[PDB]
Amino acid sequence: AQNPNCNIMIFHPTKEEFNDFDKYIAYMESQGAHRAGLAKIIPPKEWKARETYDNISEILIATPLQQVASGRAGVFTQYHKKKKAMTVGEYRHLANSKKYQTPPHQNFEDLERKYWKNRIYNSPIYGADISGSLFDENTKQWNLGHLGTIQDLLEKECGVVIEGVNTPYLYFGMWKTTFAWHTEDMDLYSINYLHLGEPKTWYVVPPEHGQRLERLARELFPGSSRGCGAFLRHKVALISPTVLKENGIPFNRITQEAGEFMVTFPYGYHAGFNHGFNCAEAINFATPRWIDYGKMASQCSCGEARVTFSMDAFVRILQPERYDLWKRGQD
Ligand SMILES: O=C(O)CNC(=O)C(=O)O
Ligand SMILES: [Mg+2]
Ligand code: NI
Ligand SMILES: [Zn+2]
Repeated sequence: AQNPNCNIMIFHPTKEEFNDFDKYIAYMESQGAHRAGLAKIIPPKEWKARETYDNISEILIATPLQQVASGRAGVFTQYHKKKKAMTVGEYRHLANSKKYQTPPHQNFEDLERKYWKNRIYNSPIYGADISGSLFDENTKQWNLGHLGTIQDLLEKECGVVIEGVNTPYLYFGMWKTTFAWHTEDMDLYSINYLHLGEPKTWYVVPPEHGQRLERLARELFPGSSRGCGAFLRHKVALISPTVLKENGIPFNRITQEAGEFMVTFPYGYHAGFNHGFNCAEAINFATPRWIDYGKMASQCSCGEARVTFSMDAFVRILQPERYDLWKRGQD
């Protein structure tokens, strides 16, 4: 069995190996990459996402989210308070202000310590979940706006034609902006490209141990657990690496820098934070190996998780018994 300790693997494809996306994902899995839940891919040195980022400041963040924390430093929830629209140029200036900028630090480890110690005492503003792409249309390799769609994968594997579309999303981050512990909708893959700016630190639980994290989360967030049998789908709970270690939960960590891709694998729980002003782009995708995970994925039916149009068909075809109750949640 490849990668039995479920370590995060880092890949360096050549320009020739960068042509066929599906084939390279299948290669990484042949080496055990999926067992970690997360892999890093460093693009060939010849590749570029686009020529420059000099002209992005007029993108609108229509609903910036202020991430307000509750709890203790290592075990907290966050809620998202909607703020007035601002441009990317306005947001970058805000990120760089004395109130919100990254503090002085020695290295990534010192910054990680400061994040866990101090996150809860601040409310950073995240420009998340913005439909759009920063890949140049002429970039032919690993262009997240040109991937094969999940609807087409389901059709190729299972023969059923379904409605829905699959497009990327932009994330504009600042110091302390946070992504809570989650897997993807329908336990899909995700791919994330850090276009510019400061790094993003990731934490991940191997898929084979995902239920250990769920059981800890039910203990740590007991009212949330009673409210919903899949409350990590709400994407609100944080648990520190210190707490995870104290409770014996297997995980790994890695820092993504500008110019690098990360891939999350089906049912790989992940969480993390931004080091400073940055812009990432991400999209979900599927492979043949996903289908069985999609069939088994938990669902939030309490009504909180409220998700895309395209998830309807996935539930309806892969999870027909759940369909009824899940749609009551969505309506
Ligand atoms: O970058 C973020 O805020 C969150 N991204 C993801 O969870 C992902 O790419 O799967
Ligand atoms: Mg612009
Ligand atoms: Ni994710
Ligand atoms: Zn729920």
